[PDB]
Amino acid sequence: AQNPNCNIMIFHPTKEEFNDFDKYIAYMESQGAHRAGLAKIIPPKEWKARETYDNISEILIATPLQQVASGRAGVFTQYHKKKKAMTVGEYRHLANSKKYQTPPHQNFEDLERKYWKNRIYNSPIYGADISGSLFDENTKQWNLGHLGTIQDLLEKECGVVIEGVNTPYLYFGMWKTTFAWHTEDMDLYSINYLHLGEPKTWYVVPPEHGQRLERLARELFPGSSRGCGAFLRHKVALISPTVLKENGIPFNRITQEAGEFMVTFPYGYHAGFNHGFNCAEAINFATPRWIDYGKMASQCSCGEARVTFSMDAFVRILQPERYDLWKRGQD
Ligand SMILES: O=C(O)CNC(=O)C(=O)O
Ligand SMILES: [Mg+2]
Ligand code: NI
Ligand SMILES: [Zn+2]
Repeated sequence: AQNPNCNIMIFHPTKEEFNDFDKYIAYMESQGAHRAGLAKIIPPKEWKARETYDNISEILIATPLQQVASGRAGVFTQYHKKKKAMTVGEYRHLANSKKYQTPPHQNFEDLERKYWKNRIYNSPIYGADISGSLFDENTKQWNLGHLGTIQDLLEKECGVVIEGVNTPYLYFGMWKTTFAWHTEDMDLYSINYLHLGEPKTWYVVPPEHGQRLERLARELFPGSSRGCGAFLRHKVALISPTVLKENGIPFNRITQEAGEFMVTFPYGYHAGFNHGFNCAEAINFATPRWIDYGKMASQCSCGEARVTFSMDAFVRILQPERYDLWKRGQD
């Protein structure tokens, strides 16, 4: 079995190997990359997502989210308070202000220490889930706006034609902005490209050990667990690496820098934070190997998780028994 310790693998495709997205994902899995839950892909040196970022300040963040924490430093939840719209130019200025800017630090490890020590005492503002793309239309390789759609993959594998579309989303982050422990909707893959700015640190649990993380989460967030049998779908709970180590949960960590892709694999729980002002783009995708994960994916039916139009069909076709109850949650 390849990669039996479930380490995060890093890949350096040639420009030739960068032509066929599906084939390269299948290559990575042949080397065991999926066992980690997360892989890094460094694009060939000849490749670029677009010519410059010089003209992005007029993008609108219509609903910036202030991420308010509750709990203790290593075990907390966050809630998203909606703020007034601002442009990316305004947001970048805010990120760079004395109140919100990255503190002086020695290196990534020192910054990670400061994050876990101090995150809960601040409320950084996150521009999340903004439909759109920063890939130039002329970028032909690994253009997250030109991937084959999950609906087409389901059709190719299973023969069923369904409604729905699949488009990318932009994330504008600042110091301490945080992504809570989650898997993707319907335990899909995700791909994330860090277009610009400061790094993003990731933590990941191997898919084969995901239930260990869930069990811990039920112990650490006991009221949330009683309210919903899939409450990590709410995307609000954080557990530090120290806490994960104290409870024996297998995980890995890696820092993504500007110009790098990360791929999350089905049922790979991940969480992380941004080091300073940055802009990422991400999208879900599927492969044939995903189908069985989609069939087994947990679902939130308490009504909190409230997700896209396109997830309807996935639940309807892959999880017909659940469909009824899940849709009660979504209405
Ligand atoms: O970058 C972020 O804030 C969150 N991204 C992801 O969870 C992802 O790409 O799957
Ligand atoms: Mg602009
Ligand atoms: Ni994700
Ligand atoms: Zn729920």
